[PDB]
Parts: sequence; structure tokens; C-alpha cells
Amino acid sequence: TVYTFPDEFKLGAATASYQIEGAWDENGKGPNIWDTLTHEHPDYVVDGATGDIADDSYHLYKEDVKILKELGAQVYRFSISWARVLPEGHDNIVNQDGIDYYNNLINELLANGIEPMVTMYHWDLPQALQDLGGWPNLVLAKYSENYARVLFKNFGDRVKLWLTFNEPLTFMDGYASEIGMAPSINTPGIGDYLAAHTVIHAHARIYHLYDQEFRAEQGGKVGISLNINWCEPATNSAEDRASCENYQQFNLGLYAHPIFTEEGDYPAVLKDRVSRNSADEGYTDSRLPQFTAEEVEYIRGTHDFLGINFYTALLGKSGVEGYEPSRYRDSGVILTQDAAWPISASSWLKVVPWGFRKELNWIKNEYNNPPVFITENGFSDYGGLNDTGRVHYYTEHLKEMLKAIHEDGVNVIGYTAWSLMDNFEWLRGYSEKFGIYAVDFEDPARPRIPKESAKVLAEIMNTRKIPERFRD
Ligand SMILES: OC[C@H]1NC[C@H](O)[C@@H](O)[C@@H]1O
Ligand SMILES: [Cl-]
Ligand code: NA
Repeated sequence: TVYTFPDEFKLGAATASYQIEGAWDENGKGPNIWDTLTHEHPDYVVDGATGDIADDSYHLYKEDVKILKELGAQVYRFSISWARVLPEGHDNIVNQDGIDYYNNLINELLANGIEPMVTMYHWDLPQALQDLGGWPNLVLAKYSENYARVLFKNFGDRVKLWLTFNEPLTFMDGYASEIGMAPSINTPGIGDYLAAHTVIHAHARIYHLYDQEFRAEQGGKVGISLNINWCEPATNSAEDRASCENYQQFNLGLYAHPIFTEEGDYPAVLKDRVSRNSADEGYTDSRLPQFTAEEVEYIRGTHDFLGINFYTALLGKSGVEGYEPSRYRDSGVILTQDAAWPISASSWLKVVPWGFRKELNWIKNEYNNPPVFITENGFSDYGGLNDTGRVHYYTEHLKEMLKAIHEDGVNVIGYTAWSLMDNFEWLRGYSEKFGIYAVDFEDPARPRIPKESAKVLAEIMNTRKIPERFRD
């Protein structure tokens, strides 16, 4: 039993638009902040790589569906490129080519028995909106509502699973470094918090929009994909446990407390630590933006499920480090990695499968066991088809998730592996491979070929169980 998936549980794979599509300026698509970063700042990216072509999924979407069908995916999580649909960011111009493209993909999926799950925003903000300041500027919440309306109107008759945002904890960091994630702005501890605030408002507007204008007719579900690392106490002390709770609240709680709790608002520890630090540094005003009571009420409850991206764990101990000001310094935890944990091709990603189970329990307890869809989980290497590290990563993480479901009563409802295929890995370019299918980026045809992990995941999806040879 502990090795069998629940009958209704949905298994599949995931991608994101900038990472796979290419066709960056084709057929009316407007420029986004990743076009800007990779074109103007190739020095920020391994190999000076760009997403100009990537997997060429704009042209090769039928090949993506073919490999999903081979895999036996029940669900395909993909994102929509805002600037492909609304090239000016604002809703004055709708690019019919973009509408046609995503309709083509959706219809191809459905014709092949695969359910679409759509992420509205996976980091590719139109440059015209970044030019207003991007996410730190609250005007983007209404622009996001208007973008979502176009998506619901055009696609919501066939799409029943939506994610407003992917990893705002990550993309807010594009406002906390001059050389990092797009738009590569250095306002740590100030602009990243403003970005988070706008995102939360935008998410809430989109959810309410769905309720008001679409739900009765379309009958789907709207969630959000939040990333979180497990944070294990470095020692068993109460002090180290406190630091790990700080981590959860400063990483997951930043977004999930306003949305997924009965109380709403930011976590108290977030408000209090930033207020104190801001005062001690001489600011008249806290660096953390505030919600009014009316806003708190509007934002809380804006969810039909919780999307989780899970990859790894850290060790946390009591203390403070990082630059002043910064979210890390504000969070009041000293983070490290255990040298014993297996490595990947990504400095940040160590293999800690039991951390997945711990995180799922933390979520269950904090948010009253919301339905959780694992929207990403995966592993990097530098290349190769005999990807034993990736196979082990998946089988162990899936076993831990199944224990969370069956032993711990966590309401996990689905899982999409990151990623269907090797793709543009942001600042790492094509150097770090996350796919279960390999792609030859030197071959203009971009063939997708199965790795061992694709074969093992197909076996899992077909049999609906963890095969005996991978059991403890
Ligand atoms: O870093 C791996 C993977 N993690 C999370 C992101 O959502 C995805 O875009 C990225 O490729
Ligand atoms: Cl066997
Ligand atoms: Na329209």
C-alpha cells in the first residue's frame, strides 16, 4: 500500500515557456526580461547562453506531446509567455499567433489524453512592464489581472488547473542582485519585499477574477506554486529549531501565510524581525510593506490547492548572517549544507529525500492539510542517458511522498517531474541538465531522447507503484 499511488493521484511532467519555447521574437511576440538579460548581459549566464531557440517548443510542441504520451503523463504542467500573448504587456493588443499557439498545444494534449496545467507567470515579464519598475510597482497587480482574464477567456474552457505564479520566492530575488535573475536589480531587503507584496496582491486579484467571471462556467481550480527547502536543525537544540521555523516562515510563509491561513497577513515573525531591523538601522518606515485589514481579508482564502516545488534541504542554526539589508539577514538563521549529502550538478541542490516528507508534514500542520500538488521535483547532472543519480532521486522522493500520503495523512493530489526535457536552466544556460528526456542543443532539430529516468518514470506511471527493485 505505501508503494501504490492513490487512484485519483495525477502524475506527469513540467516545463516553462522561456526555458523551452524559443521563437523569442517570432510572429508578434514582444520582448521579456529574459530576452533582455540574455541579450544585454551574456556575462551573467554560463556560456553566454540564450533562450532564443532553447528546445524550439514553439515549433516542436507536437514532439513534446509525443514524448508525454510515451511517458504516460496524465498531466503536463507548462507556462504561458505573457509577452507572446500580450506583446505590450498591457491588454490593449492580443497577439492572435500566441493565442493560436497555446490553443494548438492544449488541443494536442487533450487529443492525446493529457490534461493541461497552466502556469500564468514563470518569470518572463514583458519588458514594457519592467520599464515601469516591474514587480516592486504595485500597478502590476491590475496588469496581472488583465493578463489572467485573457487566459481564462481564451483557454479556460479546456484548462481546469491553473497556477498564478511560479516561485515568487525565487523571482523576487531578481530585485536583490545586480548580476542575478532577471531583471538583475540590486535592491536587496527593499525591492524584493515590494515585489513579493505585488505578487500576493496580483495572485489574489486573479483568484477573485476567476470566482467572479469564470468559475461557474469553467469549473476549474486556481493555485500558486511555492518553492521551499526543508531546513533541518543543525543540532537538536530549541535554539536551532527556532531558526528553522524562521526559515520556513521567511521562505514559504512569506507567501503562504497571507493566502493559506485563516488569519492571513504575513507571518508575525517576518513582520516583527523586519520592523526591528529597520528601526535599528535608522529607517523611519519598516522595509516590509503592509497590508491593510481589508487587504488581509481579500487575500486570505484565495486558493483551491497549494502547488509545491521541492528539491532539497539545508541545515539551519541559530544566528544571523548576510548583508544588511537582505531577506536572508532578516530571516535569523545560519544556513549550511551537510557534506555527506549526495551532490548534483547544481551547487544549491543536494539529495535529501527525507526532507521532502518533513516539509510535507510541516505544510500539513501549518496550513491545515491543504490539497498539495507537487508542481516540481527533479535533479541535475551534466549530461548522459544512463542517469542513475536522477533515477535514484526520483524513486527516493516518490517513496518519501508516498509515506507522507499513506503514513502521515498528507493530502498530496498530484506530482509533475521537473523537467520533461533538458532546457534553458536560467543563469546556468544549458550546462545543467534537469530533463528526463535529453535534448541535443547542437542539432537544429532538437531531438528529444529518453534517459533511463524517463523509462523508470514511465514504468511508475504505468504500474501506479514503486517497482520492487527500488523498495527499501
Ligand atoms: O532549477 C531547477 C528548476 N527549479 C525551479 C524553477 O521553477 C524551474 O524553472 C527551474 O528550472
Ligand atoms: Cl525486479
Ligand atoms: Na482576447
